[PDB]
Amino acid sequence: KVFGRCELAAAMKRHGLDNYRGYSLGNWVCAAKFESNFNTQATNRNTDGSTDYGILQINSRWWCNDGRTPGSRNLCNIPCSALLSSDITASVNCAKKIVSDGNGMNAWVAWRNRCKGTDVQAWIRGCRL
Repeated sequence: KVFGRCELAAAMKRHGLDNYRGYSLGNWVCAAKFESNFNTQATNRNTDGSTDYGILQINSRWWCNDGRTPGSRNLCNIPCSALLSSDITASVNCAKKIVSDGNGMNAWVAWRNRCKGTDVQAWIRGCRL
């Protein structure tokens, strides 16, 4: 599913991400934009042999099981295929673990390259929220 920007922003707010761990909703929308371009089906195979899944590009080395990643753990306790669905619940619940794991939103490399320290309040513009 490819979300619309405010459609995703509403979905995320409904799942408790606005100011979660002090991070504005705009931070979350900016990261999903630069991680997956709002597409729930996006995957990236890394050289690691790991793959990033879904709208927030969660990695299979630590967070979800895809059964092809050497030395993977499954900290979110889900199959990585569940992170490819049109409903964002599984992705958001896992992202809530990842953001509290100790590097805040620095865990998403596209957030730190394109969103960190910018006016992220621009990503929520025109969203009736």
